[PDB]
Amino acid sequence: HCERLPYDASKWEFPRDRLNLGKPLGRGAFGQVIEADAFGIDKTATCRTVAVKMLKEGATHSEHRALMSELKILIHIGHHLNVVNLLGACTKPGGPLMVIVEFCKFGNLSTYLRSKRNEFVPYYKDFLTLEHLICYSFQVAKGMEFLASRKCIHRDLAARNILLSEKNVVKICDFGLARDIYKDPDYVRKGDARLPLKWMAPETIFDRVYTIQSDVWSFGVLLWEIFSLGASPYPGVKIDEEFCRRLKEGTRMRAPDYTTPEMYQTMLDCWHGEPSQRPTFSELVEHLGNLLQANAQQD
Ligand SMILES: COC(=O)Nc1nc2cc(Oc3ccc(NC(=O)Nc4cc(C(F)(F)F)ccc4F)cc3)ccc2[nH]1
Repeated sequence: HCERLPYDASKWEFPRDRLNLGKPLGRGAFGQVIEADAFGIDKTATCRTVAVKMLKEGATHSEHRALMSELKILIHIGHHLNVVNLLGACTKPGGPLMVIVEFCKFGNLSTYLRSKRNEFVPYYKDFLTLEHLICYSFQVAKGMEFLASRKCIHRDLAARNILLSEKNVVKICDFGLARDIYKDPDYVRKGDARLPLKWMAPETIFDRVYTIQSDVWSFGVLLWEIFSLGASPYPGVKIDEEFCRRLKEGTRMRAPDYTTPEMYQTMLDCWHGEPSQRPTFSELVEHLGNLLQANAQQD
């Protein structure tokens, strides 16, 4: 829902005097995220690194409302291992509105996988393997199955919106910063931005239609990103009216360099032209769970 939903301060409110703000993690035109140290945020006697979303200086009513809405949305969604974890909030008088979520130390999965291209083998202590890639895929499907059950649609499911925490746990998020149409051109490097059109289901381009089944299409692109180790989709292709036409017609990406046949089949399944014929997230959880277990079995 929205900023007007009730807010259970007993459950969520965290003292500002137990938050020590550190360095920025991300900044856009409408909000910023800062790394922070929070003491006792999960009831134990520990100092935990967290990420704090808050407003920038000079924020309007509209911006405040937007951040309050996000907070209520996150409370509504609830907790899942593979979704951005809301830990607390600072909303009462005497300081800025702050939304506190778990920090995922390895950052976004696209950049991470790119950094591991020379540290990948199919089947080496710090290497990635097929086991890793299929596990990340499975985890995202689990998170999306959960989001679907909360009646949420992601709308921009991509590897850049997946964060990697310790112990190879990935979490789905939606930064909502718009960093790459905000970033100073002096400091923009190749790789910083991505083109969201490349993740959109045909019906999302042509009918502006967002559904859970359009997220399944996007998940197929995310799979392609995983098994290309963080490459950009549709390499070399110009994303114009022509590309869109070809897409509605049946043209698809070729297999990425690190895929197994079964994973490329799944991509193709996710890219069905008919939304109702794409797998559901529940179906993807079962199938990828099977692929994961088969991957690690004995002879
Ligand atoms: C190098 O290491 C790193 O930099 N590590 C790291 N950097 C960061 C940055 C960070 O900022 C964020 C992320 C997301 C967010 N909110 C957000 O997800 N909201 C959201 C999610 C969803 C849905 F569907 F995805 F679940 C639906 C609607 C919705 F509003 C707020 C702040 C959080 C954690 C983190 N860890």
